Amino acid sequence: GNPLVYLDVDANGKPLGRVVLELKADVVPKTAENFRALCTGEKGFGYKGSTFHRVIPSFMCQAGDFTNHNGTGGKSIYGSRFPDENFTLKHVGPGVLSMANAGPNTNGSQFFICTIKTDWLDGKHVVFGHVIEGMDVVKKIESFGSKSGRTSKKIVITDCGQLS
Ligand SMILES: Nc1ccc(CNC(=O)NCC(=O)N2CCCN2c2ccccc2Br)cc1
Ligand code: NA
Ligand code: NA
Ligand code: NA
Repeated sequence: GNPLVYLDVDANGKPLGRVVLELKADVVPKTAENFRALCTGEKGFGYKGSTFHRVIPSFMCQAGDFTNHNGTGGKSIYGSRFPDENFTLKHVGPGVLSMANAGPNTNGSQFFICTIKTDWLDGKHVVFGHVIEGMDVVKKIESFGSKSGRTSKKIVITDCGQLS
């Protein structure tokens, strides 16, 4: 059915724990598959070793730029960018997993995990899953953020993959 994937996250080389995510392949199969394959690394690239580069408390934690590590890059398993699949799922609260973008039809690999309800993003960012377990780990990441988005420690996805 829907993939179950994980991210193992550290701060300055010290493990924070594991975030487990359900990917809603039943609703957004192309977007879920991109994220799933970027977690396993099976296309030869993906999230392992990349950072949460923008973390804003009471908003979201953003990651996935594994090419430039600064929020300007990333790429999908299909190419540089792929279309917005649909906007069926909404930003209903903390734990929502959604695609970052540079406007319409610019999904690549960057994504974010919400720490509040961000419904003002509905219809603009493609939601494709949610946190199953590890929201406390997401809160630890959040604690190293700032209003500017700059982190006070280097937040790295040390490992990632698929559980089922
Ligand atoms: N393929 C690709 C994808 C993205 C980018 C860089 N674009 C970017 O970060 N846009 C901002 C964004 O997506 N987001 C999601 C949550 C944080 N955020 C936000 C949204 C509304 C208002 C304030 C903020 Br902050 C380059 C290449
Ligand atoms: Na369910
Ligand atoms: Na905000
Ligand atoms: Na269009």
